[PDB]
Amino acid sequence: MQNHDLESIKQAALIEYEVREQGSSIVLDSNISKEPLEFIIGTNQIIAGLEKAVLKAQIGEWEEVVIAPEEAYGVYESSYLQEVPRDQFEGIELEKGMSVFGQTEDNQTIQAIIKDFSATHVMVDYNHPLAGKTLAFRFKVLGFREVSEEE
Repeated sequence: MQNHDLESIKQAALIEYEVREQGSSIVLDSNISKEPLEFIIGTNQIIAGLEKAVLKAQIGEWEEVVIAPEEAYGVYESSYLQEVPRDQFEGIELEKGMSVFGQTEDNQTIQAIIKDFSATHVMVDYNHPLAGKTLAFRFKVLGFREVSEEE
């Protein structure tokens, strides 16, 4: 029960995006300086992290969505094994594929997943700074317009 037009007709939704690093002034790529990108309502050909963002962004409103490296292009993963002595675990039982914890000297405790375990040594998955990092995909919905196959 609404007195509005028949929204059944397809439209050209223009958007613009810029992929920058967090904190750093450098830029990786941009289309904003080049020219905008039109698509039809429903054709989310963009990255999956931005697909869940574009539905929440309104017309004329800037939005900034930080995405992980494994959630954009996946070139350099953050999953590496580390050999740890069972001396660190003498009072706490272990298994393949459990969430384990590790108290650092920095008065903190990281969380990780065990890949293999024996009575001699244990092999735990951790991250490393040689991997990728988080990036800021900024974008805006420029807006949708009706278009025709003539002009």
